Amino acid sequence: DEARRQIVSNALISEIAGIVDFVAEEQITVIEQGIEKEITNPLYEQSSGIPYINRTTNKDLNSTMSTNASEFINWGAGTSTRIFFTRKYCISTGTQGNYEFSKDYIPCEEPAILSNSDLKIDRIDFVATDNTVGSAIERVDFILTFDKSNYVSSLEKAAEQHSISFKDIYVVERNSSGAAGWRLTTISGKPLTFSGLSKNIGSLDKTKNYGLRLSIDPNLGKFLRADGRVGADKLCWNIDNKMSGPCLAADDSGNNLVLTKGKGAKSNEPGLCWDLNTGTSKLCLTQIEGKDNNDKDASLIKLKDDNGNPATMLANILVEEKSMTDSTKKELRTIPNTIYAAFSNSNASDLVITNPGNYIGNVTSEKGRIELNVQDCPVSPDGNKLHPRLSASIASIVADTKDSNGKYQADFSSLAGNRNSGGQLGYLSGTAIQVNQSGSKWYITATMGVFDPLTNTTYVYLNPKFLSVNITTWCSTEPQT
Amino acid sequence: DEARRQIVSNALISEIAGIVDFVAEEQITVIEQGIEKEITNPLYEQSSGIPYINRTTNKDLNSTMSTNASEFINWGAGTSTRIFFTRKYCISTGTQGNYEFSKDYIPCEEPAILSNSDLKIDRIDFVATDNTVGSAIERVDFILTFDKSNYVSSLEKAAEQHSISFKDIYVVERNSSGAAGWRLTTISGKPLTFSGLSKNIGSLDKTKNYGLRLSIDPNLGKFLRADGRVGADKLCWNIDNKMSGPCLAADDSGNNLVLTKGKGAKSNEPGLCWDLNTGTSKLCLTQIEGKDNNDKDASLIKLKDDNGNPATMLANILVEEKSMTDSTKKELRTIPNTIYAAFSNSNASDLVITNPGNYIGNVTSEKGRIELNVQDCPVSPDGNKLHPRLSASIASIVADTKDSNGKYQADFSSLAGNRNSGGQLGYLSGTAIQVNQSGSKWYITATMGVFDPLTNTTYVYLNPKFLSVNITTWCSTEPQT
Amino acid sequence: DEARRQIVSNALISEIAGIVDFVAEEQITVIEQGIEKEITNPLYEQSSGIPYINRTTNKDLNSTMSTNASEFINWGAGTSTRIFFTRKYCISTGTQGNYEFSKDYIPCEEPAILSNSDLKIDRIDFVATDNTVGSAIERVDFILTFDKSNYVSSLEKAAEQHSISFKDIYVVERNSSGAAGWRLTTISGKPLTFSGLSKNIGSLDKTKNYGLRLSIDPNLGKFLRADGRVGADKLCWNIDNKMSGPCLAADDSGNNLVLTKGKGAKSNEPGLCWDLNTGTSKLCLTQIEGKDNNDKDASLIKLKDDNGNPATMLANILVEEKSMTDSTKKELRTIPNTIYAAFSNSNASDLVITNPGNYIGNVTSEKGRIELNVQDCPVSPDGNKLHPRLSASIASIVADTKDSNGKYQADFSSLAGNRNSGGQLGYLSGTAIQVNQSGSKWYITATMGVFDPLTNTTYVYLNPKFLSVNITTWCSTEPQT
Repeated sequence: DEARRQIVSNALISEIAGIVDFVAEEQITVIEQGIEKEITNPLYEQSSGIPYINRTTNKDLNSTMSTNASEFINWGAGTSTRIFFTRKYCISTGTQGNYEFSKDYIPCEEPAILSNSDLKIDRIDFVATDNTVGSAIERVDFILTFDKSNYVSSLEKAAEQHSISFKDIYVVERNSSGAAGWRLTTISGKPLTFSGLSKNIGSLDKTKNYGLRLSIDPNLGKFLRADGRVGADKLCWNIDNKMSGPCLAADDSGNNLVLTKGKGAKSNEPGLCWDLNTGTSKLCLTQIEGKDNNDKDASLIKLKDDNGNPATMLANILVEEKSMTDSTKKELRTIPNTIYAAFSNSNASDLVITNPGNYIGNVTSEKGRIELNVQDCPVSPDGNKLHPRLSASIASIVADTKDSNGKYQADFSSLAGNRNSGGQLGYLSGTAIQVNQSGSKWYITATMGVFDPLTNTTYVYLNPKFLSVNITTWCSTEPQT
Repeated sequence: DEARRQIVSNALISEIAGIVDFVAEEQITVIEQGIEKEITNPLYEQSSGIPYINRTTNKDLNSTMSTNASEFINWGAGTSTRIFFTRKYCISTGTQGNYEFSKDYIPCEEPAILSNSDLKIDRIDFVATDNTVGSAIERVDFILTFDKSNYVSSLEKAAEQHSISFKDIYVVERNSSGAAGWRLTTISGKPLTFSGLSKNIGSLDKTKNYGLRLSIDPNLGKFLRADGRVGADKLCWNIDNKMSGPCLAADDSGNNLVLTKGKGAKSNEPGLCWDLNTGTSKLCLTQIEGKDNNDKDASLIKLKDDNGNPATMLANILVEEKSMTDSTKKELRTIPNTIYAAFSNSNASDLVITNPGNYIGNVTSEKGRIELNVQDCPVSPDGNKLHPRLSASIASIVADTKDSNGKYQADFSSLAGNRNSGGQLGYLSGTAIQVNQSGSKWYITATMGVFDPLTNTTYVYLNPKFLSVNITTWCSTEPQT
Repeated sequence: DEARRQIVSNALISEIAGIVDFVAEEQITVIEQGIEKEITNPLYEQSSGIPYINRTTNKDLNSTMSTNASEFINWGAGTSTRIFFTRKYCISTGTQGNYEFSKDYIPCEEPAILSNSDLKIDRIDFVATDNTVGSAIERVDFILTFDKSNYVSSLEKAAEQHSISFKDIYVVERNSSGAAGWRLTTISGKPLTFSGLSKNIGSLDKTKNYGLRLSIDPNLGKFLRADGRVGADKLCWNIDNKMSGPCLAADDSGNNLVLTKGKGAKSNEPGLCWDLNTGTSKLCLTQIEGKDNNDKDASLIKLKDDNGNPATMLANILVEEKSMTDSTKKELRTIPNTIYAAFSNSNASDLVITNPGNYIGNVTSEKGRIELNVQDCPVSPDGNKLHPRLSASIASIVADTKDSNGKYQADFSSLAGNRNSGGQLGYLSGTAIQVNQSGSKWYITATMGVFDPLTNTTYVYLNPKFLSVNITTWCSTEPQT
């Protein structure tokens, strides 16, 4: 059953990857007196004891495997070896292991499936680069015992899922059941690699007990590469010769890189910054603490200079909110613009609608109208069509009437001078302000009703200079009238 | 001609860098069954054949060069060697090469200039670190044949443009024209490096054919450095022991770092995030799909929490848009503020302008005026001077008149209580609202015309408490009146 | 005194780290003809002279130390050695050193404290990996002379503050005062490491002069690691095989990562970008030059596409500014929304307030009112409670009166059709518009005063369809009325 073999293989590879990870750290983080401390890996201390100082010397894959139990490392049932590669406080009272690793390289408890699986790790060989005590390790060999090729495929699959690979795979054999009995299987004196196995399966003495030796190069993929072919678990930056700066790491989604504070931060406010190095502050997008509308803990981003003053972003902004009507639909809007403008009819012939009862509005063409180009809306997500919007609010309005010379003196075309001509005022009936649009233009027009008490005459004015408005323009998922 | 030699040198260095890149990848990406797969480089497989398993053993730069064609690799015209270092599908039907590399290390076709240039690669030596089959390679030597010092300068120039350097450069010679004939040129038994060449050019036997051996250390600059002195082509992050997270790489401008999704993303929405790790969501700036105003494909950035709700940025915002007037000029604006305020004249002596025909406005000093500090505008690009802006729109307005006690009861100073005092109302003539500014203050003032029908009296009021406005403030490249 | 010993140890470690940094750069940056140039470190040139080519060959920590002054490097007072590891232009006229390093590995002047401290560097051994001239260096040994264990603790403390560690520490001795006299102290022929020192202090011949040999592995922590355990000083990206792209480095706070332009940038506008790779522009947040409100040099961030057009961010925005009142307090606001709406009373029975003098407003329940859900405010920093805000500005208003059929024809419910029904207009007295709120609702109501000249009748209208408003909604630290 492939499924069964895959589960065994996944557990085997997890063990293998963890042991290799440990070998690949010459400096390790442990807990002493309740705090993290860097120490030399006991593997690489001249004064360490068994099993940390154990080395084999078969640098050539084809050379004789060690037969000496002080050189190879016995593994699995009946051995105590696991305690030296797992945390001291795997149990509350502490094991005989001397190191509280800050992380687990391998689980405290051996994976359950491996307690009686057909394939188990029987022995580990730390191949030394030289003959010194605590020597560097240039290869890690795992001898897997078969409890009597399908497995190689599932092992390779598990390996590729774990960012490791096998330097090679050899067939090994022993005459009995001892860890010291293992030796390379040979064909005419030539050690048998798995690649040569299909061809030579016929001459394989069935009296032997067989196994596989899996070789891992602990330095392969250990370092980040100029060509980018090795992934980073994280990357942290230095300050003053210490790894005290911010860190970047991926979350589980595959989309996000996450910035967190460095150990050197007196405050917890991670920031991504830009610097021109041309004499002014760098600008940072920084995460700071805040509170939500229910006074619950939250955070936000702040764009700031080094004095902590807000800085500027040039961008189109969309804001999303629940519709304030009975709708629970969400709506989008942009930042508005505001324009001050008066209508522009000035003389009686343009201003006065002489038969207002019969008059029909031609807003696209009326004299004195306010006309504007329809804005282009910015990009929106999905899903959500934005409409150009325009509103007009009254800014000044007077019931002007003809003066002695039959002229209208009130004029609101310039906000700074609206009071400058008082006008001859009648009684206001009010104003109707209409906004219309084509595909490309906004049309804003207005009528005003005025009673002239001097002549007892009722007037309707079209687009008068003595009516001005503040025009608001924006884009929204909420449509225009 | 330098220009000619530089072009040859650029092509030579490109070939060299590509071969070295290949050597420096023990694990490579190939295409099999239409998909990318990681395999061991055939250079480092015990079962590979010629030319992948070819090694020389001259680790010392001064030791004898190989004379054995199964050790060195013959290169160039008359050899088939290029097919093993180029893609199988360099031609549609496939070459005899067995590997479809996912990328080209060197071009399918040898650079045209090198077909008959004065300087060509004649032979390549993969110097083995040990005597095993598929041994690691600690040096790559390129023997360049001269078809009869200027070139060394252009070679070094080309090398520096390609992030590689020469471990050393030796003069080599042969008596005839065979690739196996090359040997180190010597001066009194001492192999001649290019640095020693100027001094010893005189004793150089003119009967020989000469060449240069260029040595490259494939591990030099291979890995990213703690001190930052090696550039990254890209950097990708891991998830669960796989290189499945997001990637960062530069675009061609030299200004931009670009974030793209990882192979593990179920969606394509790359994000840069901040995390306080204090119990609430991380915040992400994420790129999502959208549509532009013409319904064409586009994208945008979304600041969101892990529930996908928009999050908050504290910042000054500038928005750019085409002027909605006939101008095609672009304009900038900021986010406005809104303020509710009533004018504040309450009693008759302050309110009534007794000789309105003669009265001249003193807006900087008039009682009841609305006065505000002029805002500071944020930073703007270039190029684009921002002006403080202010507008006022009518929020409530009534034609109040004196009551029995000669008082004005209408009062709009508090929006929540505007209807609370009805007032004794006359007929409205309207209002003129003016906005003025000094360098530091905004002045908002107003006159209102009212006819009192009870006493048949016409009034002009100054800055009345029964006129209120919504004041909008913002900054813009569009100037104030 | 610990404090004294710590200061000596800090200076010793600084010297050590700098020398090791130099050893760890095979390619170095120097200044020649006024510009930065990469060259091979003189340590690794076959043609270099003393002291660069000096090597010892004791690869085994326990093997005999060199006695040859052309192998070890004499250090300190009486030697000239420092000039070869410091900049040529440590003095203006230039030293006899041949290299202007672009950075100082160690200070021009030896740290003052080390001129007569009890512990000094007496000698340095560059342990060669092989027997070639300019060989790579696999270990750097520093022999520290005691001028007659406390120091080991302070040395280790200084080392951990500098991202370096000791491979080991040995006790050494000499019979006299010569740099060539040093040898490993032994106990029964076994070289004495510091770890064994406590046990064996008793048999230590007091006639000798003692010292400590500190061994550093120059490759330990040299490269960035897949597991993220080595910090980066900086990281720069490549373009076209050159380290020409942008760089990231931490500032001194521990919170910030800073992006700066690459050497390949023709402009100085560093950007962080997102790319979907789905056929449209990548989006970049780019830093550009600008000017502040006083026309002083500044910068800002611009969100743009590859054509340089502003792009879109979906987010909640907070803007901070000084209160424009006498307050110097800062205030926060959000981006407003705008809504056009008319009140909705249409027939006389709803519209006319028949006894307006006695009528009390019931705004939560009045017919024709405008009612909206109160918005939720976004997250705010600290510190700063946001309030929902709402204002209303007049958009159209007419003094409508009953027609022949006793109906009111004026209707502003649709902005695009406000002029469509003219109405029968009286004289406007004005309008009082009130805004109130519960915890969950906004209530907007209005009264209008109108005089009907046809019937000489004075009217007060409630929430009339011939009054419309533009409603602005936003959140602010400035409270609502």
